[PDB]
Amino acid sequence: PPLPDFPLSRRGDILPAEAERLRAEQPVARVRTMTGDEAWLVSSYELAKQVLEDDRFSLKDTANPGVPRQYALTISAGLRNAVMKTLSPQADRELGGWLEAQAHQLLDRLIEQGPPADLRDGFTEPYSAALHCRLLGIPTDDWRRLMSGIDVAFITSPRTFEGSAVNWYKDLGYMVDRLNADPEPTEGLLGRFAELRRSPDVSDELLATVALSLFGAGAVSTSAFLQHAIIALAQQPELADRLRAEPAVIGRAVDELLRYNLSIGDALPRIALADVRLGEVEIRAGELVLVLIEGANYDPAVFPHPERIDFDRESNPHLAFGGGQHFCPASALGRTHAEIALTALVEKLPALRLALPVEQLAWRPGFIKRLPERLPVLW
Amino acid sequence: LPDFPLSRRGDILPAEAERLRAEQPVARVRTMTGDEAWLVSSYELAKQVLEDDRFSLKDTANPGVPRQYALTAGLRNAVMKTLSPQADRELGGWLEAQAHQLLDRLIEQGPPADLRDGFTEPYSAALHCRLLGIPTDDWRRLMSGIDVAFITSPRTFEGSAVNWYKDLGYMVDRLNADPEPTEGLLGRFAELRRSPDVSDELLATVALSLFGAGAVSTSAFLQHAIIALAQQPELADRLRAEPAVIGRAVDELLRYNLSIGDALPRIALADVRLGEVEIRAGELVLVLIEGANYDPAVFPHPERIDFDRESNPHLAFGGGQHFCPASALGRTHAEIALTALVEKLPALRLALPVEQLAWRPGFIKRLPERLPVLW
Ligand code: HEM
Ligand code: HEM
Ligand SMILES: Nc1ncnc2[nH]cnc12
Ligand SMILES: Nc1ncnc2[nH]cnc12
Repeated sequence: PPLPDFPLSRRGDILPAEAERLRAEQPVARVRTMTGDEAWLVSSYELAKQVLEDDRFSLKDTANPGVPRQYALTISAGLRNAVMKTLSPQADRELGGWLEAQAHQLLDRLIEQGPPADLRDGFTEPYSAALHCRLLGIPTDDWRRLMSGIDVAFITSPRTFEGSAVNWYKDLGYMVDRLNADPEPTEGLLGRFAELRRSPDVSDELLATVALSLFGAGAVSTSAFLQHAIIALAQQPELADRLRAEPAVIGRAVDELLRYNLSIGDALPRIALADVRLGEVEIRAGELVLVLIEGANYDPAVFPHPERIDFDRESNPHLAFGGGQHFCPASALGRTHAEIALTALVEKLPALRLALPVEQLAWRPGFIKRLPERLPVLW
Repeated sequence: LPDFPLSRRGDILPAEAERLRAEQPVARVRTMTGDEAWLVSSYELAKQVLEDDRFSLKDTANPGVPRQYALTAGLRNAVMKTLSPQADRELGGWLEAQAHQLLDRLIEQGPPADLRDGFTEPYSAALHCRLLGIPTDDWRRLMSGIDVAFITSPRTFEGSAVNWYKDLGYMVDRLNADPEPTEGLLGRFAELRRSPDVSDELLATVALSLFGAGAVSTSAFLQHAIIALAQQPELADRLRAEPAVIGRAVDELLRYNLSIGDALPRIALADVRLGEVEIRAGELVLVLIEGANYDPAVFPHPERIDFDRESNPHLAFGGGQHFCPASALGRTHAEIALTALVEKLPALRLALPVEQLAWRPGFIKRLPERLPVLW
């Protein structure tokens, strides 16, 4: 038979039809990823939340040689604490007001130049960069170069491409350099890392690998989610009116946008460490399982009228940060990051709308996120 | 009815235009507005429309004529003296300076880099800022308005006018700066209104639509030039071995380039027999440059970049009355860029398979969204 292809659609302003048809007809389906390998696409909420919590489905092993891949790869010590005190909003008391300031300078720059403007280049991208620069404790001077490296880092490619490794070691280098500076870094994950290799009980390259992969994962995540948040806010201006009128609903509203957003454009991958029956399908050890977040978060068995943005849902047990052992360790930084972004957004640009019909946004191909290459708006 | 636009993928000639030219060099097509149009796709018939004044360009912007996409005095002296090769004695060395900083910046950081944001875009803005005598300070804002100005839409869209009047406003400001502008088309403009024998609106209009057309035409072309050099390294080796062949190369590259994503529009004023087709007065005629510049009747083995062609009378700069008044600048801008490129990054190559470059939709030009290269 002909197998379904994965990924589904770079267009992210409606749920792809295919996601719905899969979850309905075959919530576990053998699909053909872009590398040519075959994997199992889990597209319903019950079975998705199962794979994320069942630890016989491993993440680490997706990086092993010769296991099947959805796309080619592009890349222990008590460091955990340094990470987790970096990822608590309660370990940077100043974070919230600073981000509020960041978001307002960016927006005031745009207001002074006047509409239209690209909200990716002029807002989501410098903003997502500034937060992660603070998280690492590096200056926001090279944010364009840094976000540019992300443009290569999270390319999704059928085969391995040179330049992914050159790009890796290029920014690996930049990180190692911020870390070994002559006024040695205090402040930030890097500041926490310097203190760490002075204590008496880990390589600089390993240290930089963490700061990099962290700066990469969160910037690309929060900038993509923020653009999808914004497109929602422009297409459905009633939602902005809701926030201007009722500032307190910002968190629940971000919570729904998280569920509704189509910024994730790969699936969450796992390798089966043992035969498991999942649904009506015997999955064999060593096969690949791809957890399709939008399939789960649009599942009508758990969320009524999933196609409709709704801030007043009784219950919202969505999977936008994943589940299980590998849940996002920055869920709240993400959440905080977006709430402040958007509260500022609706105060400053209350007339916010797209500069042209939605159908004519350019959706980026070949990337880990679905995102519009430019986000032109009016206000 | 066949459909126009042809393809957003600009790394080969769209197989369709080859079928069109071979079978119907003047075929009726369906534009994205849903209007109907005559697509002229062979060299001889393309040249015919471009030199037959009865095929009008101005009347393409007329109300309620058919459209391929939504619309978005003593001045001749000021313009042509700004676009003339021998009118900025230092322009050449300054461009090479720009080219060299931009490339040196990228060598400092290391590969990979994006030659669009990092090279073609600033370079093209730098040239046109100087052309207008304004600082390059806000080139990103300037270039970002190009991103909206030259969108190709089925219907009109609120945001082409706001974007126009936003950037019109910027040019008026530069013009009316209290340290009045000396130098540049703008410095040529202040002088024009202190003469004894034309409004501030129209004056910024000209300066804007010039910065518009030139920066977008030259940045998109340049990136196609680069893609060519990266994919066919032997061509770089040639420009290093024989630097003087840069002129011929920019000419072949111009013939070969696919940056132009629309066709050139005209409105027939009277009925004309063009080819075997009777075009009625008031119908729309779209000249497809890529069809003509790849016509094998005129260019032997058109698919193959050739720096050593005996003759190369291409139409990359148009033809006829409306031939690009800046061909020479264009050529100079491209020659300097590419000389600097093969000397600075001699290993220049794409970071990833060409088939994966993201080609921009819905724009007057075909361009990669990013142009990642290694060296
Ligand atoms: C709104 C933005 C965000 C979204 C939508 C998001 C969502 C996710 C999801 C779904 C995963 C995949 C884990 C899995 O395979 O189950 C993940 C993991 C991860 N992301 Fe996020 N995240 C966001 C914010 C951030 C931020 C701000 C950072 C960086 C500081 C970050 C760091 C990480 C890390 C380190 C992991 C790996 C977790 C593990 O393997 O244990 N992300 N995030
Ligand atoms: C990369 C180089 C360039 C290319 C490929 C190019 C090519 C063309 C083409 C094909 C046309 C259309 C002619 C027609 O409709 O018949 C044109 C005209 C024009 N372009 Fe370019 N050009 C380039 C650079 C420039 C520059 C640097 C400027 C000026 C700043 C410029 C300004 C214009 C103007 C004003 C026209 C209209 C001519 C008229 O209506 O009389 N372009 N160009
Ligand atoms: N590879 C990935 N896929 C989806 N969401 C992510 N968030 C962080 N990394 C991710
Ligand atoms: N609208 C346009 N179409 C094609 N080539 C151009 N060069 C400058 N403007 C152009």
